[PDB]
Amino acid sequence: SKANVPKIDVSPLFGDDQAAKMRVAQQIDAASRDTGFFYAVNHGINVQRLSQKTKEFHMSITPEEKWDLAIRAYNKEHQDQVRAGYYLSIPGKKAVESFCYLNPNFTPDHPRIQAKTPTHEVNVWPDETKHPGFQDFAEQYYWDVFGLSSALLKGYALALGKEENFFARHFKPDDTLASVVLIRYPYLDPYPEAAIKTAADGTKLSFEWHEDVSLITVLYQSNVQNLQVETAAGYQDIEADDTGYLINCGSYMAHLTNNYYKAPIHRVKWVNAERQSLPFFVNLGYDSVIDPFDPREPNGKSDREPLSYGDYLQNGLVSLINKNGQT
Ligand SMILES: CC(C)[C@@H](NC(=O)[C@H](CS)NC(=O)CCC[C@H](N)C(=O)O)C(=O)O
Ligand SMILES: [Fe+3]
Repeated sequence: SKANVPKIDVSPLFGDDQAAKMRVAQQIDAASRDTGFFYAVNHGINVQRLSQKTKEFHMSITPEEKWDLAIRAYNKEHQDQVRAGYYLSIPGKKAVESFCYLNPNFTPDHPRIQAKTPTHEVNVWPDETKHPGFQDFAEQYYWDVFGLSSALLKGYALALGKEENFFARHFKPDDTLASVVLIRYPYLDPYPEAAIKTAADGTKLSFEWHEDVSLITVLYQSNVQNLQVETAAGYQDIEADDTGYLINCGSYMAHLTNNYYKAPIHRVKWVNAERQSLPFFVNLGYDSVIDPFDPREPNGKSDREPLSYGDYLQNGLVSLINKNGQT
């Protein structure tokens, strides 16, 4: 019934004790070849303050403000907002709602914003007088979770037999396509039946089976159990831990390693409870290309074609919406 999801102390990945880093890399390897999930602990981020500031924002924002920040799927006036902005709930039909923001260095003068390159957008923010300190807190949080994610990527590189900057050299403050999503899953009475899906095995869900669109995913959630992973023994429950970050690989890592580190298939159960789900999707730059390899082969060669991260991301975000629906 419960999935094997280990707790790994990732503090050595921030320092210079190389043998201690290798012992962390082995734990990452073992979890990646088993269920595909682990919890990162002793990460240094103040997650209680993150949860308090996010709750202050979700509970004070008003309908007027949501329409003013809405993405194109909800507001035809905002044609440049495909990824960044507010994703509304549909009272009586869709329960979840969220706020997505991208790299704070994507300003109006950034070269990729000037060129209108797909997947790059300038962030939108609420009024400062109505939400004092929110934008400054949220931009500082992007850089705090970016620093954690860079330490984790050093661990994945060592686990696969590569030098510690193998993935991190493609993950940079000036051009990362990474995103933060602040998701609110509400308590509702009565709960809308159209917002509850049912799986082939009978489980009630909020989001169906999928693989993630990311290199890795770095997730904080409230203490309410909800995720399941598909293993050889069927779907198993992932326990909650509101002091750590839940980590897993996305389908760009599976392509690069020839499915040695699989992107685990997972889904979200329906739970009638007020809770938070705050993912950071670790994406590389638009032109980043890592040549595919195969760790199970002596010469490390694979028969897969190289794919740029920008091409992967644009087609992956669309495929996920077509399969499981607009969020
Ligand atoms: C489990 C969490 C990761 C969360 N799921 C999600 O966030 C789901 C599935 S991984 N993710 C997505 O739909 C992709 C959001 C991408 C984002 N708009 C962006 O432009 O980069 C949830 O709580 O439902
Ligand atoms: Fe997911």
